[PDB]
Amino acid sequence: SKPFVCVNEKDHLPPLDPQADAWYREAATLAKPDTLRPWPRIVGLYSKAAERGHWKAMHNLANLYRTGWPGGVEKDTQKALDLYQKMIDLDVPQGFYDMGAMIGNRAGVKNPATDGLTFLDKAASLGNPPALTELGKFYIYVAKKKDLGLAYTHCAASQGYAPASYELGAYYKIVEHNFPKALVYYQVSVSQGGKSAAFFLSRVFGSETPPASAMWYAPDEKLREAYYSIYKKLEADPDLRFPNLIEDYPLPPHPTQGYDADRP
Repeated sequence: SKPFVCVNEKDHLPPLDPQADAWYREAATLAKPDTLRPWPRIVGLYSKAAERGHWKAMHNLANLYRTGWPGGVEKDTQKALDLYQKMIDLDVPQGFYDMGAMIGNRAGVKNPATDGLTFLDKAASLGNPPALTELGKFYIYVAKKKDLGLAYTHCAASQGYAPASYELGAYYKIVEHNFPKALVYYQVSVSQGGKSAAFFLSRVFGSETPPASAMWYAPDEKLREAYYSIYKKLEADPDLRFPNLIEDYPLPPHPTQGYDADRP
């Protein structure tokens, strides 16, 4: 029960195979457009990459099998589990996070690869941004361990993981009622590929949004569209980023709270 040191998930990853990553990136691209996609081919590429050890291909493919959302991909819980175990075999931090969502978090302590840790803790122990963000959500709100959660959520966003920066904005908006500091973190989330934050900032600066939901920020026509367009761009391609967003559009002041509710 000792808080984990913040480590980069990019420190405990296996080497990325070039041949396999090409299969993976073609499959990922084919999984996007307004066909309904060549699913037998998508599965072929993903699996081919997975057999060579590609860990994102294992993650993407298992997400197809774990659910059954693709029209041409069968739900196969066991195929997902076996892909999750291959990830763990390579000590891939995302592999622990994915397995705990399959067979239960507490099922991790039994697994020899966790070293007596639950799946979330083991993945967070390797700096996995999803695992640290989920623990942050349990610690901040469910448990009364707000400080541990914010720390873990801060570890996740420092690695560029947008949903953690989204939880930051949510925290400041909701727990601390610090709207301008919340807006700073929602924006950082957008610049990291945050879909939900781009939509949220669209409504923040939308005229049709009830002022309460907009944190009483004044509507802004250009800001409203600049964010909704980013939301549309990430909706077609979730892998894009926006490294100039912060500089290109500095956030407006707040009529009551300013640039940080703390120091207005």
